[PDB]
Amino acid sequence: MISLIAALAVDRVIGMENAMPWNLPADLAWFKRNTLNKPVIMGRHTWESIGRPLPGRKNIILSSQPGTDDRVTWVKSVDEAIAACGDVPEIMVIGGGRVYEQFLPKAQKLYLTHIDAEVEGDTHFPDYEPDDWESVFSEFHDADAQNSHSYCFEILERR
Ligand SMILES: NC(=O)c1ccc[n+]([C@@H]2O[C@H](COP(=O)([O-])OP(=O)(O)OC[C@H]3O[C@@H](n4cnc5c(N)ncnc54)[C@H](OP(=O)(O)O)[C@@H]3O)[C@@H](O)[C@H]2O)c1
Ligand SMILES: Nc1nc(=O)c2nc(CNc3ccc(C(=O)N[C@@H](CCC(=O)O)C(=O)O)cc3)cnc2[nH]1
Ligand SMILES: [Mn+2]
Ligand SMILES: [Mn+2]
Ligand SMILES: [Mn+2]
Repeated sequence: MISLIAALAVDRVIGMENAMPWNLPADLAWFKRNTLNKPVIMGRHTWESIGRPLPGRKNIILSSQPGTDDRVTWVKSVDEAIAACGDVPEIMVIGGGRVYEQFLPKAQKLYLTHIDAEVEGDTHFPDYEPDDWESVFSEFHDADAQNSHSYCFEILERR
């Protein structure tokens, strides 16, 4: 099973200038809980944005060019990325925009955080078709001293 996890600001913005400009510790904690002990697939730009391997996860990087760091696994195609994960119950695709586009048709589950923030951005989450997806979990949180925007954790499963 392939799942996508992402945090979306208004208008599906996910990034600007190879960064995420907001800071929502509660959402990073949610990201860690839902990805720990699973393989994570990311594109090369997202690897450069994170800047280090994510501990406790098999890190698989998509790039058309040879890898430059043996602490992670480098692959050259979507099919190779999937194969490099082995026989696991759940593969997590962690972006960015161009990677999410390619894996969306193959995904059974989306873990989405909707952030009440307006962000100028240059990268968006793919338009998906709402009729294809059932919301099975949602949890709203107001802003607090640690998280400066309200946010909504949602899990959707392909119908
Ligand atoms: N809010 C969130 O949830 C979230 C999550 C992740 C990322 N982001 C943001 O998203 C932005 C980065 O997204 P992006 O769309 O620019 O880039 P990306 O999807 O992270 O990376 C694109 C790169 O991945 C490689 N790639 C993708 N598909 C491939 C394929 N089929 N075969 C081989 N290589 C492939 C290519 O690398 P080469 O050029 O080396 O061939 C391509 O240039 C940043 O702003 C980041 O902060 C946000
Ligand atoms: N919901 C969601 N939020 C995100 O921030 C997110 N980020 C990415 C890609 N970028 C990043 C950037 C930083 C870290 C990071 O530092 N993660 C630590 C945080 C642990 C914690 O704060 O509790 C990790 O171990 O996962 C992960 C992914 C992909 N999907 C996402 N999905
Ligand atoms: Mn092929
Ligand atoms: Mn197999
Ligand atoms: Mn806000």
